[PDB]
Amino acid sequence: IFNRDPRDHYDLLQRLGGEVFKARDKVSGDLVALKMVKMEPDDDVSTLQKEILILKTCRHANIVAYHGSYLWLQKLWICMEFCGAGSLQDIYQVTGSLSELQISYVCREVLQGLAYLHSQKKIHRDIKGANILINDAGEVRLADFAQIGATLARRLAFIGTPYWMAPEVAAVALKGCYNELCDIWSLGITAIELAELQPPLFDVHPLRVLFLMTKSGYQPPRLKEKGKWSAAFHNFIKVTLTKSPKKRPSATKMLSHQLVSQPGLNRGLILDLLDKLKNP
Ligand SMILES: Cc1cccc(F)c1-c1cc2c(cnn2-c2ccc(N3CCN(C)CC3)cc2)cc1C#N
Repeated sequence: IFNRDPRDHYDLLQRLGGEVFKARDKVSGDLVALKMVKMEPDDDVSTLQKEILILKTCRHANIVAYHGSYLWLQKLWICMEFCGAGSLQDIYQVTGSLSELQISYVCREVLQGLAYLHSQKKIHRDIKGANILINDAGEVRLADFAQIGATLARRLAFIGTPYWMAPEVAAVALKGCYNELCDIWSLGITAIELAELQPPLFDVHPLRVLFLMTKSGYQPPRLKEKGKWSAAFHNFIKVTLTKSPKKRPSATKMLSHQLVSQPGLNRGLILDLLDKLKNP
């Protein structure tokens, strides 16, 4: 983590949403994304060092490249590879729902990133449309993977108060005790999201959604229209949304599934999508 004004090395161009910036390298000419974070009272950047070193050693085509961080004037600027189409959520809010094939390509590319992340003993944890970014070439990039500020404040005010927590609580509070196969589940939900513009139960209260998942006789969600999709896509959803982690398949096992291993899946499918965005 570097320790100077990133304006020295980069030129700001425009705000995007939520304060992420379009920017260009003054020397290299490469476009970048700068994710900025305010840091007021008693934030410590040195507690994000194990999570930055996870993000730095991630070197894969389907992961957003990390380029370095900048602490300056009580602000943390995280620099990254720019994806000019935004997230799949940004796109589908204009385009409407994705075709099965477009979803199939997305799922394979996401699976490829997850396979890589899992082989390194890393877990993504927040797989959804908003974190699947798309470049102008129609390639698929997973975004950064929480432990800071008002977010880390709120999250623990739930589990307990940190100074009074036991080690077993602490362990759960930081990491969740759960495994890589959680991302496989999250992908299955994302495939429904892309298909239907919302995940299952988006009109239901989040806590009740969580509660029901723990109850006996729980049924994992499904695609709403049966006839719109192939049996292969219905199977992809069945299998990713396996209730038990013990029986849910791995990312590499999922790359053998008909839906993602079928021929003719490539970035052209998303080039159609980005054309549709421009002409909606
Ligand atoms: C996902 C995310 C959540 C929260 C904070 C964040 F910084 C990011 C985030 C956003 C990112 C990138 C890399 N590129 N972009 C990016 C670029 C342009 C656009 N726009 C939207 C409006 N359109 C009209 C044009 C296209 C959207 C997103 C990396 C992260 C990370 N990590």
